[PDB]
Amino acid sequence: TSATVIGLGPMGQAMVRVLLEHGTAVTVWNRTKSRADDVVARGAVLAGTPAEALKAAGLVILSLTDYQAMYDVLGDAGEALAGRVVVNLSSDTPQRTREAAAWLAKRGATLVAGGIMVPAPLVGAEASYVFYSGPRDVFAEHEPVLRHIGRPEYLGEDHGLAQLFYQAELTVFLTSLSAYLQAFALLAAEGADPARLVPFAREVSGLAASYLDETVSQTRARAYPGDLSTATMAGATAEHILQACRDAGVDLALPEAVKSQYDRAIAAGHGGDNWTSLWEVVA
Amino acid sequence: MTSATVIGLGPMGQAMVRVLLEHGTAVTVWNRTKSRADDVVARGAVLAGTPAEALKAAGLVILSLTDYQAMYDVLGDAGEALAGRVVVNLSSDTPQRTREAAAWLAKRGATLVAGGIMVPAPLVGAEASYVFYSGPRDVFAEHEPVLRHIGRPEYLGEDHGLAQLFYQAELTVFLTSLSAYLQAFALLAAEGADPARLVPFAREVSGLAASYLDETVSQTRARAYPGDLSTATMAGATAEHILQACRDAGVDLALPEAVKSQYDRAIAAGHGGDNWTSLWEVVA
Ligand SMILES: NC(=O)c1ccc[n+]([C@@H]2O[C@H](COP(=O)([O-])OP(=O)(O)OC[C@H]3O[C@@H](n4cnc5c(N)ncnc54)[C@H](OP(=O)(O)O)[C@@H]3O)[C@@H](O)[C@H]2O)c1
Ligand SMILES: NC(=O)c1ccc[n+]([C@@H]2O[C@H](COP(=O)([O-])OP(=O)(O)OC[C@H]3O[C@@H](n4cnc5c(N)ncnc54)[C@H](OP(=O)(O)O)[C@@H]3O)[C@@H](O)[C@H]2O)c1
Ligand SMILES: CC(C)(C)C1=NCCc2c1[nH]c1ccccc21
Ligand SMILES: CC(C)(C)C1=NCCc2c1[nH]c1ccccc21
Repeated sequence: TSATVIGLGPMGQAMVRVLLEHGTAVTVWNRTKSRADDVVARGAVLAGTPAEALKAAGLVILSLTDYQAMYDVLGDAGEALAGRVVVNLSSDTPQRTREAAAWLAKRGATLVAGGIMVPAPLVGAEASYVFYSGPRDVFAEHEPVLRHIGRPEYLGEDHGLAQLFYQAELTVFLTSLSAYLQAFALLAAEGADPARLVPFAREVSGLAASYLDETVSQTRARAYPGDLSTATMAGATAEHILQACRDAGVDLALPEAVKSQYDRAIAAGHGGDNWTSLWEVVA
Repeated sequence: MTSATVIGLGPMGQAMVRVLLEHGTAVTVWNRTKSRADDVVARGAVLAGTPAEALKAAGLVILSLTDYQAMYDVLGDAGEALAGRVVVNLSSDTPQRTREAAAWLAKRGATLVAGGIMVPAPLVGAEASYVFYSGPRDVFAEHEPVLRHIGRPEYLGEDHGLAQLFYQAELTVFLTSLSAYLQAFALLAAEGADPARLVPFAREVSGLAASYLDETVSQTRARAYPGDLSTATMAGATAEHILQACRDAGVDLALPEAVKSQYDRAIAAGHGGDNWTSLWEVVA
């Protein structure tokens, strides 16, 4: 089989190296042509233009920073797009993903939206999985090649779905990473060693994740029993974190935001309810 | 035969009282809301009439209150009932206010050991339970054989602020992770998808985040942020996609805006090509 990969960031390069090793014939284009040097040594073919890349295969995988990069790179391709399957594995909003399907469908191209849920060194590892959404039959046709990148997770016909799941996962992932930096900054600022927090940070992350079922259960019921923990109690800590960050001279954005959820839930009369009562503020 | 007081009968105070009783400690309690002692008294706790009495019932006084102000509201009228006591305060507050509370207790001849219990009420006394402690090493060592029943004691050092500092850093991780779960669930629900469907994927990605802890420590200690695997520009684009997706679906923007603003500021300070860890330069 032949595949085209447009975008040779670490994710693009990992996908090329995987599809090559599984004996696919891979055509690449990149904005920065030099970054193709590695995958070309491994027998990827370098296209001169995006439109050239599109002509080299019926399966076109984009790994770009956002969906605007797709418009920037393919806006000029005209009839090179007709009959192509565009598998867009780029971050963007659900609404821009849905717009992109219409856009591509006017130029006679099919969108399959995806999101790869592992970093580049795990692409095509056992851990690797990818959300997909858009037309099932079209996806099914290329699933056999795409699967080398990771366990497909087909979500449905709405192109926005894979993107919604990706953005929901990355809210968890990026916000957690920011919370690690926040926790480390608070220690470092008070002269303690962030290294000493690590084992306890793992513990508390594992603990946080053990609340997922109760969060889903209570929020879908809009029922927030406060017997084990009140928004008043949790909100007090949110203020203690903010004040400790003010005292230590570290950034306030993240703890301000968390405190704001508790303050609005308390002002709204959920002081005696579970922390899940913040759903009444966030949702 | 050992003796202990617990002041504060929220879920954690009660949890701690049942654990101590079940380990054969004599437990005297006081709560602002005397009714909440019903179950622990039925388990052999003694309900003191006043805070002053409860202090005199043991030399080991455990506080489980919402903040350290609650300790002032309750121990203000104590005076010399406080003389010679070990106050193990297991309440959330700032490091600064913990250090202040030590000085304040020492004027009334009482010793502070600050602690932070790192598990919820149901896991108090369970294998997973652990408690940060900081304060005088010899005083703490004296009451540790009773305290360790509540969970594995982690003694951090002499500075009373230390346990409060590690507690606040842990709850930064914990409370922000919970808000992030709400944020993710809100986004699915607003677009008519079922949050229940994200749960196993949300669990997996929390695991993935935690596997970055060592590289985060390494890169921020060095202030060295190689972007070969992930740039702040790429992670920042997604931070903006989250805020834009939430804006589109009518979900609260506060938490995604906080995260997106770290990326904006790191990129504007010239770290666009660096690792996400370069946000250290804006956060620290
Ligand atoms: N890194 C990860 O761990 C990871 C994991 C899962 C998903 N993702 C997602 O996968 C996608 C790719 O990420 P990545 O980290 O591999 O790389 P990235 O740093 O997002 O770069 C991806 C590619 O996009 C190109 N690009 C960006 N804007 C462009 C534009 N306006 N016109 C033309 N080309 C443009 C870059 O070109 P240049 O090469 O010329 O700079 C690069 O080839 C992103 O949507 C990201 O959210 C990343
Ligand atoms: N829930 C958890 O999972 C958990 C886990 C670890 C640590 N913690 C921390 O442990 C402490 C106890 O939390 P919790 O969830 O068990 O309960 P909580 O809802 O904070 O209440 C604890 C106690 O504080 C009392 N209180 C609050 N303000 C007071 C005041 N001004 N004067 C007198 N009493 C006052 C309450 O009295 P009334 O009963 O009269 O209202 C109650 O006995 C907090 O610092 C919390 O951050 C909680
Ligand atoms: C969650 C994961 C691994 C799929 C991922 N997607 C792109 C955002 C991102 C990811 N891994 C990262 C690691 C650092 C910064 C952003 C990262
Ligand atoms: C992290 C843990 C379990 C020790 C904890 N400390 C007090 C804040 C708090 C805790 N667990 C909670 C669960 C819900 C709301 C607040 C919570």
